[PDB]
Amino acid sequence: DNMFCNKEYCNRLKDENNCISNLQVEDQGNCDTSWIFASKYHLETIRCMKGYEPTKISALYVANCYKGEHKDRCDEGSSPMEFLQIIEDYGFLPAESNYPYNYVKVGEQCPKVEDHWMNLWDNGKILHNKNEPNSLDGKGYTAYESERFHDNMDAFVKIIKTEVMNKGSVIAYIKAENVMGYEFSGKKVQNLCGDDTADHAVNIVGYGNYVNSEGEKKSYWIVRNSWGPYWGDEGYFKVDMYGPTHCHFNFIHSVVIFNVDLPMN
Ligand SMILES: [Ca+2]
Ligand SMILES: [Ca+2]
Ligand SMILES: [Cl-]
Repeated sequence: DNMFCNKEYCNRLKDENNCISNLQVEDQGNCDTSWIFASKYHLETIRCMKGYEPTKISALYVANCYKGEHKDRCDEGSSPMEFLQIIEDYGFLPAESNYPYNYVKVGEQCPKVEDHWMNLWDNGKILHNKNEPNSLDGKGYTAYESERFHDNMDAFVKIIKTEVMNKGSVIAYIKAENVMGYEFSGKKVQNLCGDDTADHAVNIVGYGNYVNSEGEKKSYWIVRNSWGPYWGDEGYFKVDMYGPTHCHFNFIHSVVIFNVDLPMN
């Protein structure tokens, strides 16, 4: 456990027995549903950390079940904030097996929950506790932006490492264009700047130290994508945590963590 994930190196995928290593990469297909895949994976790793089986959440249920005006669920992505609202409104997260994903079904009518379906949110609670001496906590999520940490990136890194260790992952936002280069196939540590904005949710799942092609000691994030297991390096990639020195923007735009109460299994 600790030898696979500590403050200097964390790669749970190298422990074939780890619950988290048994959460296989998924393929969102040709809809903008990464917000669902990354958010649900964060709950899946939290469940693993609390001793539950690596059972997948139905992304399709979350895509299709919502209150209010009709939405454009294939063409337009939403946010981790909305993901939590759907949980609050419905109280039920079916398993993938009960309502499995096909991107062509994103937007269809929300299905009836059948009697035999599993609720992977049973005894879960999103926390809205008001603990800090300010009115801004208790939203159910906490978000950090690399631009706000531009003069203190060591603290941004430490926050993410702590959450990866404790929750198994964080949600991270990137600009999808940035991983579209031919070079993102393969096993090298990528090194590049981000943009002013982001549009695609992924997960940071680990990290480590390495030496770059210029002989400099550096560090990388291990990032999970939702473009299937033939994209990148078996569905994941490594990216330099700091990137080129000239960058105005970090490759990681922002991270989100969910604040939930879930009893140990
Ligand atoms: Ca760019
Ligand atoms: Ca910006
Ligand atoms: Cl749509």
